[PDB]
Amino acid sequence: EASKGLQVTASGVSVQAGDGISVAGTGVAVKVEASKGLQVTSNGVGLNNTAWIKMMCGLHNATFYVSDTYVCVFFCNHSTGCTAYVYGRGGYYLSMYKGDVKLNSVDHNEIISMVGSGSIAAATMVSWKSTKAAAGISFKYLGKNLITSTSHSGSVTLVAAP
Amino acid sequence: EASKGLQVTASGVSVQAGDGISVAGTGVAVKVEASKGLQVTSNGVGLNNTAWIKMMCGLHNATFYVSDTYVCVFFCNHSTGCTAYVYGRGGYYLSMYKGDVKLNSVDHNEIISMVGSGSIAAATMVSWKSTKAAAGISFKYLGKNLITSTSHSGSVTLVAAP
Amino acid sequence: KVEASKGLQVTASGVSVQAGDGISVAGTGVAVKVEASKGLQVTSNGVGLNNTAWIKMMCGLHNATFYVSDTYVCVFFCNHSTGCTAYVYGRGGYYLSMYKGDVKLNSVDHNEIISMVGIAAATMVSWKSTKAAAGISFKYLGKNLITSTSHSGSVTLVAAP
Ligand SMILES: [N+]
Repeated sequence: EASKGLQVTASGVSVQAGDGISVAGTGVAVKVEASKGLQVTSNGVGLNNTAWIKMMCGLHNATFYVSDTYVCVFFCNHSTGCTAYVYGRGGYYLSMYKGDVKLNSVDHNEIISMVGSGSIAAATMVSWKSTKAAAGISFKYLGKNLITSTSHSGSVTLVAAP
Repeated sequence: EASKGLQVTASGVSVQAGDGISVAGTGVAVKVEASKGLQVTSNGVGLNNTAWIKMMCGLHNATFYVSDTYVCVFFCNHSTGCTAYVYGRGGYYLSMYKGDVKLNSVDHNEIISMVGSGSIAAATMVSWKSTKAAAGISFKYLGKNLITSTSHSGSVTLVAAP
Repeated sequence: KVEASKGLQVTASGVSVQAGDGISVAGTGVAVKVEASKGLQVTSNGVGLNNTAWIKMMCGLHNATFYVSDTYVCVFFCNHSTGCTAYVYGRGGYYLSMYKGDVKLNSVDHNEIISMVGIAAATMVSWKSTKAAAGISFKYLGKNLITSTSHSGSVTLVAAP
């Protein structure tokens, strides 16, 4: 007869799926939970290409984020507003100029930066004294780079942490 | 005949558990290794909520760390002492002032920071010339933020990297 | 003789477990199959992250297509415009020096650096007209805050995982 891991029903003998496992006519497979950073293909189980977002939200204890080709931002609500930790992507960094980082269309307050040559400075922590991060709120920013004078003007919306 | 994936005892045919798999009367499940960043629920396999710690320890090749609601820090022992890489959490950052970062009650020797307006500065690397990181000793710090002038005097105990 | 259903298959060798995505089936039993290049491992203790998964995470963070890593520094390179810009993290207590001749890609000196302030530690480094590619050289000087050690290193670029 059948015992551990197998079961008998009207359909005959089958493999009984437990936690992390799917059983179908396509075989016994690993089941990955959506939004927890893994994928599974015919090559096997692995990290997906956005697992790093969950990691950075954990790092900063952020509850909302944005990510596009040129910047990502991890927002923490505290006191009367929000402070976010910024990482450049694709070669870009985030401008620290007065009008260049808006949350819910509100201009930022204090920024902490890293420093380049001349007047170059890259925003790494950005705060809004009286504006909160929330899902669906707009984030409008200007990114810059060190090769050309091109400014990247992006408008995206906040997403809840995974 | 029962063949690959199955095993036979006097009690019948069962699924044989290989690496990463557990088999019980309740079925075939994924087995995750405790300290390696994954979890398994009825919803499937995923990263757990502290996998980011392993990632950051790997990033800096750190052997000890701390994490609380205000800050996390990753320590590398080298020469006669140690150097730590600092990340703010929850919107906070670490004061870089002379008496504001202690390891085992010893004041730091050197700090590298990111810079804000006026005297605002956030510690990003902190070094002690002759104090070693080890599990069970205290890290004391002053957390601050960009919205209010409130400070948090914190104390958190070092833990071995996972 | 047999009435087999989901998860099982029957061949001339008998009834066996049918392997789907993420599963391997052998005489040693049913095991998890990890995609070895995507940061996971499987041992007798179970499935977990391997010790280079952090590199995949950091390439994702910066959308980098090449990197270097040694025990003193890691760098994540993004090709854009006519050149390359890289994001820099210290390792082992070290940091990347920001002097003019201290950071070369394919033997070419950088054009711009962004840094943290101490002493200064480079966090972003850029080359106007040099591209990142696998196998080319990254030559740098690493420093630390305890001693005056000058680590002159040369390391080779690796394709992002
Ligand atoms: N990470």
